[PDB]
Amino acid sequence: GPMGNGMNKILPGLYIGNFKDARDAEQLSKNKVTHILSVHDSARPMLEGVKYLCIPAADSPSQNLTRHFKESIKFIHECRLRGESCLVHCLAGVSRSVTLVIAYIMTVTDFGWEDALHTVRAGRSCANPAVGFQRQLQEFEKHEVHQYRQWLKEEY
Repeated sequence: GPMGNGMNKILPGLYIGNFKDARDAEQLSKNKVTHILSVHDSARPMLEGVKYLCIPAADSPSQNLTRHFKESIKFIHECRLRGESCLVHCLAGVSRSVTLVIAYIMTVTDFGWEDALHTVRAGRSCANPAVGFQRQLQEFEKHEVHQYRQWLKEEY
C-alpha cells in the first residue's frame, strides 16, 4: 500500500518505515532499532532508548534534501559501523526517507540513483521518490557522489 506494510530491512542495520512504524515498540525491538532518522514536518525525539536525528523536511516540490545528505549519511554510517540498526522514516516511508537512503547507498557503493532505488525497492516495494527528489538525486550522481565517496574514504 501507499504507506508500506511495516518497516523493512534495506541493508543490514538499515530500515525504512512510516511514522507509525517508528513508534511501534514491537517493530523497533524485533529489528533492534536504536537510531532513528526522522525526516518530516515537525520531527522531534519521541521514545526512550533511541538516538534521534530530526530533519524538518516538507513533502513539497521546493524541498531541498541534498543539503541534508552529508549529515544523514554520517548518522546512518556511524550507527552501522557500531553494529547497530537505524530506521529512516518520513510520513509514508515512500519519498523523503527513501531519498536519504538512496544517497547513502550511492555513497557506500558505486551505484547511481536508479540502482540504489532498485536496492531500496527490493526491501520496500512502495519506495518512490517524488520527481523533485529524483532530479536532486540525478544531479547528485552527476556532480557530487564521487566527492562523497572520497569523503567517506577519508573519514572512515
